[PDB]
Amino acid sequence: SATAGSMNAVKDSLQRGQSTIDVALAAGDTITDLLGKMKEKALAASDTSLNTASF
Amino acid sequence: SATAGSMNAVKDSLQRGQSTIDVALAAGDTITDLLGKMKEKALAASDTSLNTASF
Repeated sequence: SATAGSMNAVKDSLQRGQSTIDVALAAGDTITDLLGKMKEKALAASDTSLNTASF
Repeated sequence: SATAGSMNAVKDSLQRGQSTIDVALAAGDTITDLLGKMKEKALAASDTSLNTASF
């Protein structure tokens, strides 16, 4: 019975891990969007028809 | 998806190239007209019946 009761702490810990990963995935959404925009900037800046102000 | 989104920069660059060539073709209209008039001047000046003032 004491062993079954200690599984509540195991469940709390696993739920804590799922919450931590959820926050990481939200930040990762932000970061992959930023990286896509950054690739769009670098791709545009490699064109040589740009003037200096656009670059 | 990030690859599809970066095609917008490719399209911007190709449109920029079409604009650059358009300006060159407008200047080329001017220049071919000038060269035709210049050939008309040289052709008239090669006639030896011209007096010095007309030449």
